[PDB]
Amino acid sequence: SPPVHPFVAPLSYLLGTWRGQGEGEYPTIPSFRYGEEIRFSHSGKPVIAYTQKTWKLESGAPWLAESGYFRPRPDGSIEVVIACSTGLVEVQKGTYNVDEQSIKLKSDLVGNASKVKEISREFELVDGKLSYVVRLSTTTNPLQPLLKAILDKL
Amino acid sequence: PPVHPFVAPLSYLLGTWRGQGEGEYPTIPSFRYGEEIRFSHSGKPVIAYTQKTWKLESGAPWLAESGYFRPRPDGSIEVVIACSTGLVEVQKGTYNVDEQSIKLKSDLVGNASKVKEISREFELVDGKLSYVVRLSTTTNPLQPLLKAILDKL
Repeated sequence: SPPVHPFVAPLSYLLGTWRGQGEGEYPTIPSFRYGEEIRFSHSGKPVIAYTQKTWKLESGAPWLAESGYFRPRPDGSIEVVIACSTGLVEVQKGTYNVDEQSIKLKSDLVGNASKVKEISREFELVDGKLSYVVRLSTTTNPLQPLLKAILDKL
Repeated sequence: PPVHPFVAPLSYLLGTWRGQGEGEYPTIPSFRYGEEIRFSHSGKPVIAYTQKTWKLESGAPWLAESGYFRPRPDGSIEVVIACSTGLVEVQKGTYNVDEQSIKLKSDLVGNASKVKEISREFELVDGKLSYVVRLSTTTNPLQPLLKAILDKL
């Protein structure tokens, strides 16, 4: 109930809880589905808190989780910092587009994962639903899609 | 779910802690803050950590951080933290069941060009959670920055 800070207001469409499912595929793995829930919340500051958890679609058993903070600026730039339950950290930097309701991020740092070279994350509201693509590049492989999901707002 | 065996030795952390701290550093004039930390789990060998601080006078939200504690049965532990200020940390160290303590030093501080290292040491004293955070910057040696004491709710 504190007001959305003017710096966060252009991203106010994110605030709430989203739940849906994703798909992971990478040249290394065989392809898999997962349930996902993301919550974007705030406390009146110029940051949005992000928390996410995934689960195996059929058993319901908890899978992974991550959490962090989205820091939009009014020039349209944004940095996002994320810690993952696997022990990875990321600093993502990029831009947001108000007209298109999208966010395009590429990793400036991937921490504590030597096999990982870059991670990119793009969000886009499509038909009222929050969608994303995560791309990963490794010491083995080029930057390519890894995870895609579309989630409904609760 | 039940506590994972890797998590069991640190199960004393699980729940919500509330108290206050004080920060001081040769460049910063001394300041106090309120703080609340929540340690939780979902049966995996990982504890989720979320923290917030506020101004004592006004109750105004101040800073927040969140991440994960990953204890292993050799007594090692890795902690990954992302901060509302735009920092990330990978902290590595040990926990000691006897001394009820966790001692961590950063392997990595990300996105903060003048912060060089951060160490975080927790101890349960008399049932309260106490910690010390030490910081080194480009121009100041590693030394204490934050000290806090929290009561379990």
